[PDB]
Amino acid sequence: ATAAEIAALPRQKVELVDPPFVHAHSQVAEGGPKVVEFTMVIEEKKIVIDDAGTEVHAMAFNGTVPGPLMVVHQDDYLELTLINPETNTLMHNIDFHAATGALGGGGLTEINPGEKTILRFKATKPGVFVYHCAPPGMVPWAVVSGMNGAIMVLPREGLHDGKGKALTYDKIYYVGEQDFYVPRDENGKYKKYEAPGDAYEDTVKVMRTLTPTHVVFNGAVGALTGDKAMTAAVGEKVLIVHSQANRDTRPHLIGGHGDYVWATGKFNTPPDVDQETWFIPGGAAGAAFYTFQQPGIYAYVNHNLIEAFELGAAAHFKVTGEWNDDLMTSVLAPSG
Amino acid sequence: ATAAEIAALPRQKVELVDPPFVHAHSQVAEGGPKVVEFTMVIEEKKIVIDDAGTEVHAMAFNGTVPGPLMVVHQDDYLELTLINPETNTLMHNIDFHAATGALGGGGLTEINPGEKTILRFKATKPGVFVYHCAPPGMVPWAVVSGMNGAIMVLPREGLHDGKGKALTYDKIYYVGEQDFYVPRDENGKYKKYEAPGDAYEDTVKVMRTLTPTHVVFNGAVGALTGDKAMTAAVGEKVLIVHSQANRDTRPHLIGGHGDYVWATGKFNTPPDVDQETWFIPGGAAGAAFYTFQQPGIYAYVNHNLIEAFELGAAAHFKVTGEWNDDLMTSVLAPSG
Amino acid sequence: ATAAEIAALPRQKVELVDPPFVHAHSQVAEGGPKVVEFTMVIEEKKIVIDDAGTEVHAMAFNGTVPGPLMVVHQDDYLELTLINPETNTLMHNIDFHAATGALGGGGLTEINPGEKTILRFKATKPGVFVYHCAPPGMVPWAVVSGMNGAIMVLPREGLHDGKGKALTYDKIYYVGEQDFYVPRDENGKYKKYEAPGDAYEDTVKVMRTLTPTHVVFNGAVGALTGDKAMTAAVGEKVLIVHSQANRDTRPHLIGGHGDYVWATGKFNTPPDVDQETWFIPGGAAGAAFYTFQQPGIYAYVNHNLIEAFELGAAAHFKVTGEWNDDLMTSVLAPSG
Ligand SMILES: [Cl-]
Ligand SMILES: [Cl-]
Ligand SMILES: [Cl-]
Ligand SMILES: [Cu+2]
Ligand SMILES: [Cu+2]
Ligand SMILES: [Cu+2]
Ligand SMILES: [Cu+2]
Ligand SMILES: [Cu+2]
Ligand SMILES: [Cu+2]
Repeated sequence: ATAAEIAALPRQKVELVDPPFVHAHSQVAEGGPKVVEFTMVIEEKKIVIDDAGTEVHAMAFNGTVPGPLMVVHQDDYLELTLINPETNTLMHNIDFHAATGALGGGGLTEINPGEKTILRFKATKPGVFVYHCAPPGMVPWAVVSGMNGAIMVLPREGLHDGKGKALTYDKIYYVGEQDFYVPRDENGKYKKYEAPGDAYEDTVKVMRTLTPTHVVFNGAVGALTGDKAMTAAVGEKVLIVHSQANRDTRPHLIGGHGDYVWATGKFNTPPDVDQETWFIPGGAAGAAFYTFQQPGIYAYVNHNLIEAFELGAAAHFKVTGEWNDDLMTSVLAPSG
Repeated sequence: ATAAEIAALPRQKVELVDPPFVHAHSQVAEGGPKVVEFTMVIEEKKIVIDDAGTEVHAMAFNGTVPGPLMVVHQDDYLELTLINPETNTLMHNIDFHAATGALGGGGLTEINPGEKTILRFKATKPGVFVYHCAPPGMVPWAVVSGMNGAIMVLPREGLHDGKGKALTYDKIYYVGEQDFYVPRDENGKYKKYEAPGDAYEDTVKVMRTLTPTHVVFNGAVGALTGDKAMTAAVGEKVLIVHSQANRDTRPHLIGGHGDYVWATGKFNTPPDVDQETWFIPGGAAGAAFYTFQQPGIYAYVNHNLIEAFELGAAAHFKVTGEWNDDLMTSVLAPSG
Repeated sequence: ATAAEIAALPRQKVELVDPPFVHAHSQVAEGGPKVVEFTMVIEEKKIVIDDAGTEVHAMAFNGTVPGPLMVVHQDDYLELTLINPETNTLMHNIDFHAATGALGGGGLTEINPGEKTILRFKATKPGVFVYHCAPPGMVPWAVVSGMNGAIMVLPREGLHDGKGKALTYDKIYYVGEQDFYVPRDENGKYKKYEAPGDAYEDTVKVMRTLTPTHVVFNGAVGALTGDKAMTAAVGEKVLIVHSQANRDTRPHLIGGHGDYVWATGKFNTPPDVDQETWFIPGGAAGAAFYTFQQPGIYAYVNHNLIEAFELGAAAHFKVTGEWNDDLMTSVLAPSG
């Protein structure tokens, strides 16, 4: 399309919401291509990641880890207004894995504190994709400080299974998984710092061990549990988008499955089916579609169980509805 | 199906056999849906995992690491009587990744020493699936102490390739891969403990490094070698089921291939073909089908070669038959 | 085929070229099945792998890390003359994952210094496959010392997408990724050794941590960046063959995608499409086809960003051509 043709397309301003929730959108595109507008303000802030009060100096898109999920449809244009407040101390930018050219946009969006930029790219490929800050010379540090999220580029006709039958979800959640590398002192205690740059050297040494001290969802151990457990009901169809910008993960819904899983996160690649545990390589997003059939509490984890239960990679789903004895029943309850 | 309909179904009691062998079964289902009955007694026991004599306090289903492979067909019911003898010291349960609800059955099977329980679930999805103990609060420790295995839910019409052609194996083996985390003393020598509880803290510290000290098949370095090597003949079709309940693995048959590999372990997901090395993420089972074409000794390994040859993840196949010089021939033997 | 028919096939000698470049070949097979002859001399040599003068005693097929890409077509035979000069100190051999029997050829090619051997095998399965040295008892050390490469067995009719449409590349590159494990003294300085054998004990200790000190492309940090960046032009179709003989990797083209990716490296397995980041397990090769659409400098990395930017797994592509503002444009450049 020409510059004139793009200029004539309708524009739609979207208001982002904090993960794991996802902003309002329509699965099947309502109309022709549009320029979908988003704005995100970058916030460098301290976040507490465990119950021991361990801190991380987060580099957060929109003030959250992960950054919010942006939803558009194939061949719409995504126009991001990115803002770096004068209150921040570092230059930041953004690389959309969904975009084509200039390092995903990173090369055209480098803004110092007190600056902003507007980047527009055509969402030519359908799927879920990671986005993350990538300042030259400081790439992994930015990413493992939490500056990453994902976007979903839906097919204009919504999702479909491998045979073309439509797959329509009732709810959608976005789980951003983060590997953190927190320095420790000689007594095995996590260190705290008064400035982001103060922890750089120490953090890089831990990063080089390729062994995270924490692996969490939505920025902290137990974040998506209790007041933040995700919800659903028996019979409801749920899409779970999961991203990991720097390290591999293997999601698993304990007590359920991934009925259809686009493990590579790309919708033109047929989804795997009846999955117990799927795999998403570091640097990517994936999506699983599941219809709940049993009520109760479910855990959703990275299935290296040490990472899930020792390091923090576990979330919960509270599901309502009637129990199905045909699917599962306790013939004899635990007894002598 | 109603309670009445299920109660009317025929029942078949199956006797389990120790891995890598698999109990007798039919690839194509004989008759309509059945309630297939299995019984397993849990044994907390000391096992030796290497030639030096390293000991692990194993938590073992049916007394073996991995637990035995249970085989049923899609839409049969798997009814497990699980027994935790009073001689044990910990509470145990079972999570079948093939099951739907109550954390895979984990929430309905918590039995203390001196108790038993009978769980029944409908095997609604075809494929190989991991099962493992998961006591709230000590999940990874239970699993990396060996309390995991797998089941196979065969399609009622047996296996087929991705295009509808029948794939009938002549024999099947179940390779359970286990990552162990054994504490060491200041000399770098593995420690031994009186009771399993004594090793908990030291073991959790090793687990947190995400670096196992041993990665083995059938519970110990070299377990599937020598007089315990697997066997086949030129022309024989073999299905190799492989599971890893906690950590990724990348199986490879040295000297062969994976002709058809359901890398995700799910039979409704078309298998990859002509594989050199496949990948099974932690928390899943996979299966590879191969027709041997050359005689001789083969090694079957996790292809991170350090894990295979330094940590223990290597098995052997002894294969009888005639050498095929068309497929391979030494034109010039090693010479000056 | 009869013995006479095999003997009657044409024999063709091919001159190899050093990675990342690939020797002359045709995508669609020219003529019928042939015995393609290659010769490689093994070189044990000290190489510097980083900007701090760190050394490794490389075990190098044809003198390079990785060894060169050999290209044949399905049902051709690959006949390799392998030479181990008397000036080397170790026994070497070769295991072609593309081959069937005798541990991929390793059991028939064990040559001591001063010996040579000629192995012939029929390339029955299409795809890119790893090859590597595998001396019994020292397999991982040989592989992680750089003695590995890959071959490509093209379908006789060239490559095709999942719908059968032809995929013809304009350029092809081979990126071999190597995990190195270099010993350090108590001060953290990498150690140097007089002879290869001298480093064995110390190196295996580093290998058991499963944590590489360096992860590089083409044998050294920065080998494929700067003036050694790979090249392309907007509109050009490029095939990127990538291998990792011992450890997992997750390739990503920063600013681009993998339009068609045979992630398992096998051409009879349909390629994934529109990939952001693909996954190649240790012990395998994969291939990605992409048509460049934007000019500029691109980075191609292992997307565990710590491995890419701290450990060395980052390459560059320098692409010429006209910028496409439809695909991407800076609506508002970075400004106050
Ligand atoms: Cl940053
Ligand atoms: Cl246990
Ligand atoms: Cl070697
Ligand atoms: Cu940033
Ligand atoms: Cu990236
Ligand atoms: Cu248990
Ligand atoms: Cu599990
Ligand atoms: Cu060698
Ligand atoms: Cu190999």
